[PDB]
Amino acid sequence: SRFKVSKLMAYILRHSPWEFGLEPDEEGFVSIEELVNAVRKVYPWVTEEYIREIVERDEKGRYEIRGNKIRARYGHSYPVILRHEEDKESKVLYHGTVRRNLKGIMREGIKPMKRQYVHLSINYEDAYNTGMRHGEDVVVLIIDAECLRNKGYKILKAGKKVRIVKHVPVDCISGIL
Ligand SMILES: Nc1ncnc2c1ncn2[C@@H]1O[C@H](COP(=O)(O)O)[C@@H](O)[C@H]1O
Ligand SMILES: Nc1ncnc2c1ncn2[C@@H]1O[C@H](COP(=O)(O)O)[C@@H](O)[C@H]1O
Ligand SMILES: [Cl-]
Ligand SMILES: [Cl-]
Ligand SMILES: [Cl-]
Ligand SMILES: [Cl-]
Ligand SMILES: [Cl-]
Ligand SMILES: [Cl-]
Ligand SMILES: [Cl-]
Ligand SMILES: [K+]
Ligand SMILES: [K+]
Ligand SMILES: [K+]
Ligand SMILES: [K+]
Ligand code: NA
Repeated sequence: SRFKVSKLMAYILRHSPWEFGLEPDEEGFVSIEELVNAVRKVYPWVTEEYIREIVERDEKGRYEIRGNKIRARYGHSYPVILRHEEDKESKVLYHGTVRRNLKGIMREGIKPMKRQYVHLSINYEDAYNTGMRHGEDVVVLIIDAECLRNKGYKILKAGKKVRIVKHVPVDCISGIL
């Protein structure tokens, strides 16, 4: 299924390319032909056309293809440089997290923790669902993106809904949901 193959694509492109003999470039790109070869080690019926269809149909915009190169746009667990188009349109964004982080966030802002980018979403439901990944005490922070930009932070379009930024200062958090 698309769900099973996309799950393997995401694992290879974000977390363990070397396991499949792929070496991502500094921006996380690998040869799409080599990704087909890697994926067919699990799912031999997969084709390059299929992988391209998965990219086109992915509801989050998880994947990006440029020429012969394919990458995950966000979510890597290894170091990657992500030079995505700037989001200049959003005025409000959302950050889903858990209540236990509020004390630290309220003093320090939203900080990069292991990855070098803070993850935001244009969609409140998406942020809520993403916060649920860290537990049941979910809170969603409303972020004044215009304020973020005015402070000189560039917000990049990493998916259809995901947005990335270096840091969210406390005074850009307008509310807690
Ligand atoms: N079910 C999940 N629970 C927790 N973290 C996840 C889950 N799925 C993916 N992740 C992590 O969150 C990132 C984004 O997932 P997604 O936005 O669904 O592509 C992944 O690259 C992983 O780092
Ligand atoms: N200052 C902070 N104190 C505590 N937790 C934070 C802080 N800044 C960010 N976080 C959390 O760190 C986590 C990073 O998740 P991810 O960006 O998916 O790796 C999210 O749950 C954030 O809400
Ligand atoms: Cl690996
Ligand atoms: Cl693309
Ligand atoms: Cl990321
Ligand atoms: Cl990049
Ligand atoms: Cl680039
Ligand atoms: Cl979020
Ligand atoms: Cl997550
Ligand atoms: K995609
Ligand atoms: K990648
Ligand atoms: K506090
Ligand atoms: K984050
Ligand atoms: Na997370």
